[PDB]
Amino acid sequence: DIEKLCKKAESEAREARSKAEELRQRHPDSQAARDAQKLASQAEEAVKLACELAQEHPNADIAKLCIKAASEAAEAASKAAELAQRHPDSQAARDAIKLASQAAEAVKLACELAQEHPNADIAKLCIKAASEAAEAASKAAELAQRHPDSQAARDAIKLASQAAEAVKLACELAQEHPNADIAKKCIKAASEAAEEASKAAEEAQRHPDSQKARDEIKEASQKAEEVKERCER
Repeated sequence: DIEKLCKKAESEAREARSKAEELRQRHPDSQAARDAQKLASQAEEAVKLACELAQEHPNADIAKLCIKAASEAAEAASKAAELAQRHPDSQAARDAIKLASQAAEAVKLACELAQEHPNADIAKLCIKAASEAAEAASKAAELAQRHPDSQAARDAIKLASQAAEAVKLACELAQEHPNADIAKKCIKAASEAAEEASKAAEEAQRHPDSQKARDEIKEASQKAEEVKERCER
């Protein structure tokens, strides 16, 4: 069962890598192409780490959670790369690539934390937060593909990036203090930020001019900035 999950994750990572390779082949010295290469590398790394964790902890919840997270990260990578293919010389595409990179990094960090502390609830919290960050990245990329030059897409990408950064920081804090209440508070807050990012992106996908989507983006952004402001130590 776990094997097939790892295979699926691997396949998605391969999709991301294929798109990155297409970009690199078409325009080698392009910033977006190189960024996409690095992104594909990070997706592959996340998947590799997840599968390794699966080897270290057979049929453990932590393992399948990590594999699913890595799959989400690879999916986000693929979507960002595709956005880059559909819009060359586009700053939004580069920002989406960077976003997918941040999500990948968050998943990698959550997997490392899980490898260090497999039986800590903070590990599951961090994996969940990382997964939600990846999902938010995917939805922001979807929105950007659906409405390329829209304010909604840009704001969604920015918000998803902020949420990814917040999850990253909370996971670092958790790595420093795995038993600390503050680490749990931070990772839950970052999780909420990512969730709201996803919700807002979903709102804006259907209704790009949704004022509710904009308000949710505001709120989620303020939450992410608060997390990044409070969870440095």
